[PDB]
Amino acid sequence: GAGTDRSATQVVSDMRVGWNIGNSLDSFGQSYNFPYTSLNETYWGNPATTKALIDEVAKAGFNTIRIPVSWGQYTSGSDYQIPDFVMNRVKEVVDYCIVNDMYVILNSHHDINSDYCFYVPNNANKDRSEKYFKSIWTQIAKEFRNYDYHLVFETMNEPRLVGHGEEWWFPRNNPSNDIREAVACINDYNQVALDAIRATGGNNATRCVMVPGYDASIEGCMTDGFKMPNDTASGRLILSVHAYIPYYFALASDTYVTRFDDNLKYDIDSFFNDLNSKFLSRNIPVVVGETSATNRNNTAERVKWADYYWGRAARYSNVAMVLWDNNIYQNNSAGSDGECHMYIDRNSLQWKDPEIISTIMKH
Repeated sequence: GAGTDRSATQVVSDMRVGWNIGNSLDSFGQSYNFPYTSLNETYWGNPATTKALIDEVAKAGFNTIRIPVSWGQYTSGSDYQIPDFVMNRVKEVVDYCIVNDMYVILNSHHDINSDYCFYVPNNANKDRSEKYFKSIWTQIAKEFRNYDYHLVFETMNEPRLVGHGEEWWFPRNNPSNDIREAVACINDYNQVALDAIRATGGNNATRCVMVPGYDASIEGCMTDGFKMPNDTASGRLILSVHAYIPYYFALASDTYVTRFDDNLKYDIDSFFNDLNSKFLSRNIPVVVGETSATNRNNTAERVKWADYYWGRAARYSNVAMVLWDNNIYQNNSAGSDGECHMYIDRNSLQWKDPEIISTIMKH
């Protein structure tokens, strides 16, 4: 019963390194089947999360778990009501982590995708989008109102225009009018979500909250139009950013590289220099909620990647990072697939490349 009397800096400072439960509760089905009346946790091929799994992740040295959840697909009625079988399960998984003295980041994940969007960052959809966020966050925050500062809320995942030319990228300094509209909409959606959480009172009056910009990318947050929402609490906001960098080494599936060349350290360096000048040096901590380098059968290179990434992050007390893990390991023989992010095999509970894990824990 420790309450939430800790600043965002004090929380992020005590986070060492995190691990995502990827392709689990974020798994979604098709909108014509809505609302789902049973869990899609195993829909994308992964075993339901066990205490045993979270225990091994803890034992490896992770003290933070990010739990991506796609809520929308289960909701019913005009107030987007979340069914108890969903809330109960989410609480089950949160508690696996909480009882191991771990930090937990709970979010809304694939509530947008190619199939159906529960929110859209444009003016035509502003009304239903804000209604969605207010509704789910009222419910989620009430469920977990009595959790201490270990539980952080992340308002949304990678808000964007789905199926748009600029869904996954735009130049921070030259936003199109569609992107400008999205950026402003996202500012307002973060505000609504934060207001919703705050309004339930109790520990939620002062819980730390993570908020992303467009795509949760460095562009989204660095672009001049991005705004941190207005809080009634002091120093309780954390910037959410996702950074699979360097892109061609870590994520690309077409034109990729397998070597972590010294030239690529510039990508990580500038990434942090940007975060530093705009956020970290202004006492706004940043959580890199997702990062990973896909398995291209290049373990030694991925060690170099991890060593540098975490070594570079280590100098910023108010930075913490979280590995993305989708429980998929095998790449083709070219190593071209950018979606092989297994670190621990969820079926055997064995680590795939312990050299990478050990290298992260050195920092």
